[PDB]
Amino acid sequence: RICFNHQSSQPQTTKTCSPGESSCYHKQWSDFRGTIIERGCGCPTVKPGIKLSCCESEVCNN
Repeated sequence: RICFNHQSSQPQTTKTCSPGESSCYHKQWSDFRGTIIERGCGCPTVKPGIKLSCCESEVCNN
């Protein structure tokens, strides 16, 4: 699996996941600085206040 791993609207970058990892994620939240989007391999735990979206296809997390 290859997923996007760039933050917010920055130039696109990808990451090759570890073997057997089939998911990618897109996490979004707000802090005092602004709205942040983080992307990477896997499907992390749902945390309070954080918006998380997981998908299971190549570069699915734009």
